[PDB]
Amino acid sequence: HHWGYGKHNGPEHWHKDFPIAKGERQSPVDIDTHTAKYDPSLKPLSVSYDQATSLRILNNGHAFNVEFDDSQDKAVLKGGPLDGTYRLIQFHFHWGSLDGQGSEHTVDKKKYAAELHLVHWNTKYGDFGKAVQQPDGLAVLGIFLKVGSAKPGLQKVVDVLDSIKTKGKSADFTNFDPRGLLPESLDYWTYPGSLTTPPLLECVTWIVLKEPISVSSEQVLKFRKLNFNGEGEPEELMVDNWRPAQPLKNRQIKASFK
Ligand SMILES: Cc1cccc(C(=O)[SeH])c1
Ligand SMILES: Cc1cccc(C(=O)[SeH])c1
Ligand SMILES: [Zn+2]
Repeated sequence: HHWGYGKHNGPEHWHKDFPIAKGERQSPVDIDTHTAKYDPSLKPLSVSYDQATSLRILNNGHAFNVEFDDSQDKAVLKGGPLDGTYRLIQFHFHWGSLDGQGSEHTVDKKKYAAELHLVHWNTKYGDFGKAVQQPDGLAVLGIFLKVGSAKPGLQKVVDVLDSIKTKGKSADFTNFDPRGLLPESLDYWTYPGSLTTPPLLECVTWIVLKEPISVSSEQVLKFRKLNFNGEGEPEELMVDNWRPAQPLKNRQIKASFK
């Protein structure tokens, strides 16, 4: 009876196995754009993905991860609110059954169709497993998806999904360039939070970009053909793999822009 996104194992149940679900810095949150304060002391983000080495795509039963070689400083996130150098390990999405829901963060209560998470770990902690035990261990770059024009740089991801339909399936996924998933502007909001899935560890500096990327209805329809189940198990579409907004508590969301 493992955690998931169903009636019987979804976000309202997670606190029984993961009591930090009711913690002081849980994610996601609603971003109240009028309350977020411009912090003129933040720096421009530095997103340096030129040397990225993608390896593999995995359906883990909750989402799909595009995994990177993080055994060297290749693809790194620095600057903005961050102290030091954060190495890209994987990206994944959260998405809806319908275009009107799917994002985890909201903006003035607006839900986007999906949300991309580019996961990075602080290299001062040596490995990802050590980094998730630290309050500044991860930096996740969150990018909203709206449905309109296709995103050409997403199509290589879309077109491999039929090969990882079910939980535990993986496929080689080399030479994928995550720069093709970024919007034009790196204006962002930032706050201290958590993983949005179990184990819900409070180890994340969130950096949520203001500008969404546009994807086509056909692109997101292909996300929605994935399965939560394993091969040879009843088909359960992988949709609505998002956690709703959690209490902000004693936190401030800072803006990089006026
Ligand atoms: C996950 C999955 C299964 C079967 C077909 C598709 C298409 O892209 Se069409 C995707
Ligand atoms: C379980 C886990 C590990 C690393 C990152 C996440 C998210 O971005 Se949500 C979740
Ligand atoms: Zn995520």
